[PDB]
Amino acid sequence: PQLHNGLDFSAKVIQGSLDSLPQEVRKFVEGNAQLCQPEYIHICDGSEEEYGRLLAHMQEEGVIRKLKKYDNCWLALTDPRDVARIESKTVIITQEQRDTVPIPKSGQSQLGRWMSEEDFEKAFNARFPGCMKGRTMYVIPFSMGPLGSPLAKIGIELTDSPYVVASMRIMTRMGTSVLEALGDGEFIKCLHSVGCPLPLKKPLVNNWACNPELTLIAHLPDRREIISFGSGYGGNSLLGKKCFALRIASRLAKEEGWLAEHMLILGITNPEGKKKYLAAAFPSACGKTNLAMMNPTLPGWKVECVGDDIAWMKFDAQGNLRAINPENGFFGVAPGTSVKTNPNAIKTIQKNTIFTNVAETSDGGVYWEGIDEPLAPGVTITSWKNKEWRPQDEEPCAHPNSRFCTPASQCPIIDPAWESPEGVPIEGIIFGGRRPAGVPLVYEALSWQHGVFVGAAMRSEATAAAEHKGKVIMHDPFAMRPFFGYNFGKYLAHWLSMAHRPAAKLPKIFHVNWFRKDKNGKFLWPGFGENSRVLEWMFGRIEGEDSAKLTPIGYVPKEDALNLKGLGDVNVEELFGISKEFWEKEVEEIDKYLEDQVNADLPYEIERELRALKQRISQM
Ligand SMILES: Nc1nc2c(ncn2[C@@H]2O[C@H](COP(=O)(O)OP(=O)(O)O)[C@@H](O)[C@H]2O)c(=O)[nH]1
Ligand SMILES: [Mn+2]
Ligand SMILES: [Mn+2]
Ligand SMILES: [Mn+2]
Repeated sequence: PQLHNGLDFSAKVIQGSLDSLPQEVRKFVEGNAQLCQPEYIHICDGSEEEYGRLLAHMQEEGVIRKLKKYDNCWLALTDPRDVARIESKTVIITQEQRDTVPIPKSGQSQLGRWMSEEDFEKAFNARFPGCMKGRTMYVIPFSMGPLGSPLAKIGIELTDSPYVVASMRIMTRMGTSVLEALGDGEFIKCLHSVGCPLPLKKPLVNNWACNPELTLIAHLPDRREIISFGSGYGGNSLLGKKCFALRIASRLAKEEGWLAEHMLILGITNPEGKKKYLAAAFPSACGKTNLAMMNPTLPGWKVECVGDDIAWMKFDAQGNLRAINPENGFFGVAPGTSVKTNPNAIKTIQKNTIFTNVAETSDGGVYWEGIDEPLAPGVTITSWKNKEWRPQDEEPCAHPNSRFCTPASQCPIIDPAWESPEGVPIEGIIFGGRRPAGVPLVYEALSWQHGVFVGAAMRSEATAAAEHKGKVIMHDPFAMRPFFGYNFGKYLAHWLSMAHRPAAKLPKIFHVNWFRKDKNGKFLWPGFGENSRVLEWMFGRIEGEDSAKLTPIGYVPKEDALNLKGLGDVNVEELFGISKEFWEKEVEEIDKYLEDQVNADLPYEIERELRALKQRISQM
């Protein structure tokens, strides 16, 4: 016991019991309760009633609105400063700096931000003492991946924001059963605070609590802890998504020998009755969600969805590379999602969905740019800035990074094996980014080493996901630039090593580019549902059909290899053109980038592929 009673927080528990919590679980709660000083402690159980009283509270507090037009849908407008995933204030703390990033040969590193325990201890004590003063601390027990699944991991998130608690219920498997499964096992320690203790010294915008000045998202892989402060928007507050399942998981996978990757997983079936699973890694806002729920334009072809952001993969006993979706919902970009682009999306977000920073229509509906849908006469739109918006203004009605949060189970084309703990065998890996010119529509890798190189050499123009602005093409190897959990050189090594495992069935590797333009500035490829035609060519190359043409960068489709029926007017000349003048400069940037950023931790095989390609391009 104790001498007085300053350490027994039982009297503050409004739901739950610290006596029912596992040993090292209760210590984690009480320790931080002492440090953050919350007014109440709410031990979540994930029940439908709990989710009810949670929404009502947020509504009576002025945080979220009800979209009367649809079944149980809610809007939320955030502070205009807390609108995206802050990549500049995301740090990983390890003892030695090399464990996190390779030491640059010259300038600063682009593959992560490292911070010492000394620097972090000072910044921590300047943020968390008393940050939950007057708020409720929610104890979220959640599971990444199916319960009882092998590659499944359990985490405890503490937060003072009911906006996180509700999202986590959509995005993860959160409740009481997750507590009884953990028992005395190991768990990830997640801590989150909006940084607005009461009384409010800073007036809030749109009733959105957040402290932008002090925002910090820190990772301590050595301690299995994630500590986020100030922000409360998606990737910053859903600690089980980017912080856990990608950064922390990547280090665990390296240690244990599996893979945690920023990739979608889709299964595709052909008219003959054969079905194959593919995985695609694209940067943020570049095509993953639209592709994972694609409505294909080719007859007799079916595409089911397993996940659209994170994949955990590992070689099974038979040498098959199996993958699972550790997430439980979809956290996609709203703008551009219309009945014509992503029709499967429209069928899912119509219920139990939490929209954030999208526009509201006066009849209780949602509206965003590119929705391609006429509104009824007399229907008025309120933008995400909570202002009466007309199409005559320049301000877009919905924020570019505005999101929807819908459960995966509601998807009409949900794969009947996405909850399967055994996973799905992966027979192909797809890379690509937003390349406005130069890169052909699709090509195939020449070997496992070349393929790993293709992903190391990914580049794309700056989209609207982090804080990058302008039409600048930057490097994003494996679409994982903002999510590397350890040294990128050893990351590359970890991938090349999969070729050494016994009886391994390595998948093919492809690179696509939907975003090529002409001299005028027009997309040479329709895309979206028409991308099914490039999936048909990949399905055949996996079966081993001779429809490829060797080129200085990889196998490209033969003449008359693509099912282009229904178009014909498409310019194949410029869509597959491979200019020497372009690739001679591309390798020059890829060379300078790898020599400077990866420096001494660059495996030799990747440099061998760089040389091999540099040569084949000069021989033209
Ligand atoms: N031109 C073209 N644009 C696309 C295609 N797929 C998606 N987009 C655009 O890319 C944006 C983001 O797509 P999304 O799938 O949400 O990217 P994600 O961040 O990987 O999930 C959308 O607003 C679309 O307008 C495509 O095949 N072609
Ligand atoms: Mn997505
Ligand atoms: Mn993502
Ligand atoms: Mn090797």
